[PDB]
Amino acid sequence: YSHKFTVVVLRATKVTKGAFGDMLDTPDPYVELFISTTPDSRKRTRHFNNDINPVWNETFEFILDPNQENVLEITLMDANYVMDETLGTATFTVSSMKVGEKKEVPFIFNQVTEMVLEMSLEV
Ligand SMILES: [Ca+2]
Ligand SMILES: [Ca+2]
Repeated sequence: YSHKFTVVVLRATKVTKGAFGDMLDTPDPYVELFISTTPDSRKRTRHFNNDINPVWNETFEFILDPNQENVLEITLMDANYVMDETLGTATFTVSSMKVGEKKEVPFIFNQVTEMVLEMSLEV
């Protein structure tokens, strides 16, 4: 744990679903931040139900060694009441990047889903 890696889940609007999640009400947004290199990078953001235009913009720091396979395994899911439902996940190997600034990654799922993740690398 010697490399400074900061991530910031910005937004995740136009999150599509259908009638499935609409059973109770409009889709239920909820993020799931997962990584592969740290001891146990299994964090997430518990948002709410009925919402296709949420905004977390939460910056979580992660000082870990980039010697392993730093695979930023994020996952935009749907927070249910029994079992979560993944809608669109993302993966980005940060162990090998051009550290020096932030990173506005445009991650659109399907076609209308839009989720921007701002992560800045440093050491
Ligand atoms: Ca709902
Ligand atoms: Ca749900």
